[PDB]
Amino acid sequence: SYTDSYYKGQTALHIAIERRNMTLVTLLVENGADVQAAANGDFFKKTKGRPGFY
Amino acid sequence: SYTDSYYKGQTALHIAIERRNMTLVTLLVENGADVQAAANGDFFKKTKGRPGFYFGELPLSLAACTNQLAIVKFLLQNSWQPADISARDSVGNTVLHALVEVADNTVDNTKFVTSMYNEILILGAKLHPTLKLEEITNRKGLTPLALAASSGKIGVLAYILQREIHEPECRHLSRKFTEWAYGPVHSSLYDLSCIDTCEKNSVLEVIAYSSSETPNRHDMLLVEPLNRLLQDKWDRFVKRIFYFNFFVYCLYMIIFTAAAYYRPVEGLPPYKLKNTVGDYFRVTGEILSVSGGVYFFFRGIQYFLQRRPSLKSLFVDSYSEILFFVQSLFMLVSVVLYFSQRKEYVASMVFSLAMGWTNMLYYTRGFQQMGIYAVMIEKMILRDLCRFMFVYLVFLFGFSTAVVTLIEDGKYNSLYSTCLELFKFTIGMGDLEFTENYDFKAVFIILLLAYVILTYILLLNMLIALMGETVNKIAQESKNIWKLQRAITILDTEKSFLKCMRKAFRSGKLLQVGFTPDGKDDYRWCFRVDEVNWTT
Ligand SMILES: C=C(C)[C@]12C[C@@H](C)[C@@]34O[C@](Cc5ccccc5)(O[C@@H]1[C@@H]3C=C(COC(=O)Cc1ccc(O)c(OC)c1)C[C@]1(O)C(=O)C(C)=C[C@@H]41)O2
Ligand SMILES: CNC[C@@H](O)[C@H](O)[C@H](O)[C@@H](O)CO
Repeated sequence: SYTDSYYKGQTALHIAIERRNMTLVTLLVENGADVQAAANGDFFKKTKGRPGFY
Repeated sequence: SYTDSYYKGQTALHIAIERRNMTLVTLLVENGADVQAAANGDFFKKTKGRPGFYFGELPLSLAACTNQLAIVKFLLQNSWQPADISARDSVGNTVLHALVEVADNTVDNTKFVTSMYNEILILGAKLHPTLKLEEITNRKGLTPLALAASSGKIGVLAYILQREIHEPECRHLSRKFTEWAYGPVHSSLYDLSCIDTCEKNSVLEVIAYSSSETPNRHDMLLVEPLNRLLQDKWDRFVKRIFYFNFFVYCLYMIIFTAAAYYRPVEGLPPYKLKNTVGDYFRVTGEILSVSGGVYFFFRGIQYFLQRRPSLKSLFVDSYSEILFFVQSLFMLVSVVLYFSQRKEYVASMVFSLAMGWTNMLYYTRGFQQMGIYAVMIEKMILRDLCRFMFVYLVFLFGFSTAVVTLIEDGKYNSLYSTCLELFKFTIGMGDLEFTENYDFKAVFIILLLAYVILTYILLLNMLIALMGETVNKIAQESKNIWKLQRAITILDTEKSFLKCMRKAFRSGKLLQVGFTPDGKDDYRWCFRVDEVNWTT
C-alpha cells in the first residue's frame, strides 16, 4: 500500500473500484484482498482547507 | 496589384484565398506567385476611424484568419513557393498575432480560432522543430499570449494557459501536464512561464496595469492558474507585508496628528526649540511627518514615470496614487511656508492631515467585505458628482445673480453670502426670515420658493437616485473587484520590495517531457494545482 501522509492505506482494491473494473475487483477479492482496509490518508479524509476525496 | 492608398498591396492570391478558391490559389502558386506579398493598404491595416479588415497583411495569415486549413497546409508545404511560418507584418504581428487579433470571445470564433492556432502550431513543430513561434514579439513587444491578455481575449487565454496536447512528438508545446486523476479530484502542473517572471512584460502585469477599457479585465483573473497563483502569493508572504505596511502607516498618521495638535501659537515660524522634553518630541514628530511626505512624493513620481498614464484615463485609473501624491504636495507646501516665515503653513498642514486620514480607506481595498466602500466612493466622486456639478452650478449661479440683482443693500446684497445661503437651502439649512422692509418682497419669496423646489426637492433627489443606482450596481460586483485589487497589490509589493531579493518562484524547477526536438530536456518552473469536479 501507499505509506505517505496523503494516500495512507490505499491498496489495489480501492484503485480497481475507482476505475470501475469489476473483473479486477473480482480477481483481487479472489486472490485474498482485504475488503475492510482503511484508506485514511490526508487525501481521503474530510477537510476544509485542502482538496480531497472523502 | 492595387497601387492606391487604400488597397495597397492587394494581389490575386489574396483575392483567391478570400474567395475560398482553392483551385485558383493552387494555380497561382504553381505559376510563381509571391506568397509573402504585403497587403498594406489603409483598408488592410489596424485602424479606429475607418472600417477595415486587418488580417496580418499576408496570404498565410489571410488563410488562417478565414478558417481554411487546406490553404495553410498548401502554402507552408508546397514546393513551388513555401510560405514563411515566422513572417512578420509591418506591425510585427505573425499569423498567431493575427489570429489573436481577430478574436471576439464568441463561441464559433473561439472554436475555429483555437483550432487554427493549434494546427498552425503543430505544423510549425513538424516543419521547424527548432522554431518557437510563441516567443516572437510584435512591434509593441507583445507575444501572442501578452497580446491576448492585453486585448481581453478570454477564449484565447482559456485555451493557451491550460493547453494540453495528447499527441507524441509535440508534447513540448503543451503548457498543462496532468500528474494524476482520482474520482472527483485531479492534480496537474501548469507551465507558469512568462506569468510571474518574464523580463519583458508578463501576463499579470498586462492584466493588472491595463487601461480599464478591457471588456473582461476582471474575468481574466478567474482563469485557474492565475487565481491559484494570486492566492498562493497572498498567503505565502504578501499578506504579512501588507499588514505591516498598514500598521506603519497608522503609526505615521498618529505621530503626524499628535505633532500637528501641539503646534506652537506664536507668530513668525520657524520656532526656536527649548531645552525641554516637549519640544524634542514635537520636532521629532515634525521630522517624521516631513519624511513621510517626501517618501510619498518620490513614490508618486516613480509611479507616474513607470506607467506614463494618459490624461483621459489619468483619474479613471490611478485614483489612489493621485490622492497620496496630493497629500505629499500639501506637506511639502507646508514645509516651504514654514521655513518662509509665514503662518499660512498651518492651512496647508491641516489639509494634508485631513487627507492623511481619509486615504486610510485605500487599505480597505483587498478585503472582501470592506473593499467595496472605497470603490463606491471613488466611482461616485468621479462619475456622478463630476457631471452633476455643472447642472447645479448653472442653477446656483442663475438664482444667486437674480437675487443679488433684486436686493438693494440688505444681507443678501453680496455674491458670497447669497451663494452660501442658497447652498444651505440645497441641503436644508435655511433661515427664511421674511421680517424685512425692502420692496419687491413678493418677487424675492417667489424666487426663493422656486429655487427651493428646484434644488431641495427636484435636483437633489435626482442626484440621490443616480448615486443609488451606482451603489446598487456594484454591490454584487464586489467578488471580482476584490480579486483585481488583490492582484494589483501583490504585483506592486513584489515589484518594489526594497531588499533586492526576488525569490518569488512558486514551485520546483521541474522537468515535464525530457524529450525536446533536440537532445535537451526543458525545466520550466511548473506549478502544481489540484482541482475538484463532481461531474458524472
Ligand atoms: C484631487 C481630488 C480628486 C480631490 C482631493 C480632495 C480635495 C478631495 O476632494 C475632491 C473633490 C471633492 C471635494 C469635496 C467633496 C467631494 C469631492 O475629491 C478628491 C478628494 C476626495 C476625498 C474623498 O475621497 C475618499 O473617500 C478617500 C478615498 C477613497 C477611496 C480611495 O481609494 C482612496 O485612496 C487613497 C481614498 C478626500 C479629500 O481629499 C479630502 O480629505 C478633502 C479635504 C477633500 C477631498 O478633490
Ligand atoms: C435656521 N433654519 C433651520 C431650521 O429651520 C431647521 O431646519 C429646523 O429648526 C430643524 O431642522 C432643527 O431645528
